[PDB]
Amino acid sequence: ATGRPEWIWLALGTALMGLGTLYFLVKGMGVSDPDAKKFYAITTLVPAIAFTMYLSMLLGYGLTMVPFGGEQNPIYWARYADWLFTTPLLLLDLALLVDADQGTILALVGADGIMIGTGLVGALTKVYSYRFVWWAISTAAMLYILYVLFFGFTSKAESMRPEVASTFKVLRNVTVVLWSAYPVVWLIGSEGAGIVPLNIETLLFMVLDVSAKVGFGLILLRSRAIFGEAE
Ligand SMILES: CCCCCCCC/C=C/CCCCCCCC(=O)OC[C@H](O)CO
Ligand SMILES: CCCCCCCC/C=C\CCCCCCCC(=O)OC[C@H](O)CO
Ligand SMILES: CCCCCCCC/C=C\CCCCCCCC(=O)OC[C@H](O)CO
Ligand SMILES: CCCCCCCC/C=C\CCCCCCCC(=O)OC[C@H](O)CO
Ligand SMILES: *C\C=C(C)/C=C/C=C(C)/C=C/C1=C(C)CCCC1(C)C
Repeated sequence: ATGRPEWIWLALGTALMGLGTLYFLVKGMGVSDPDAKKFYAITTLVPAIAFTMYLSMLLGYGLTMVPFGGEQNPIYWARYADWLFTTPLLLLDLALLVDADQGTILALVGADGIMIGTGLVGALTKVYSYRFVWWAISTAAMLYILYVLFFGFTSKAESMRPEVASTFKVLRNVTVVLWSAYPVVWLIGSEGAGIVPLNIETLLFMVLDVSAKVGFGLILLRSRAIFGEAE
């Protein structure tokens, strides 16, 4: 599996997601607060899922060849199986933090599923020009998600416990910056215009994935906002 130059970044991402999973797992031992237990369960599952998908890419299972532009292009499809389950869980962490209504949550998860789903179709589309149609629809779904997090949650977090509002605003800022980089990497990477080579693209996604899953988890699980206000 070492014939692919990007293997070094897949192995490092695999290791980092594995160590993050174990850290959150041990850290969650003994926590009895029901509210904190919810956040630990959601947040520990995120790197655990990504660990299995990074391992599958390292071993070569999560890779396929897609013909477009007159060439057989290597497409790591396992990323979308990862994101299909981890991006909803990350949104749920934010929504539960601000106690969002059930209707708003369904809208976020539904739009998230469309965003990843259309991204997958664009990744496997064989007509080159059609790949960017799916990219545009996926990006429009992400912009809807970002809009809700700003003009829907922020207005309700400010009316909550101060520790909750401060942690949400930090995680919301982190989320907006990191998530917005994904469509850009896709567009200029091997899946899109092919300006950046695959080995560099893999490096970019690895830094983003670890930050958005482990880094995001470190900020949340160290806050007092996940525990109920008790004496
Ligand atoms: C916090 C501690 C960790 C901090 C570390 C964060 C590093 C992330 C930086 C990445 C971009 C890497 C850019 C490397 C560019 C090499 C490209 C190259 O030389 O070939 C390109 C090819 O010719 C086509 O133009
Ligand atoms: C080298 C290590 C590689 C990386 C590790 C391999 C990951 C795959 C294995 C196991 C799933 C274990 C459980 C995952 C679910 C975590 C949920 C949790 O622990 O939540 C605690 C909550 O407080 C309770 O009520
Ligand atoms: C709260 C919700 C929790 C959700 C927990 C779910 C986590 C499942 C994780 C991983 C395995 C992913 C395996 C995906 C199966 C792909 C197999 C396939 O279709 O391969 C086709 C063909 O054989 C080859 O290209
Ligand atoms: C809308 C309400 C919520 C506001 C939230 C603010 C965050 C906005 C950020 C990003 C969208 C992603 C933009 C990605 C489009 C990049 C395409 C591009 O410009 O590429 C040019 C050229 O092809 C290469 O040199
Ligand atoms: C696991 C970490 C996070 C933050 C994953 C986020 C992924 C996305 C925001 C992906 C977006 C895409 C779009 C909108 C357009 C191209 C296809 C993608 C699925 C990469």
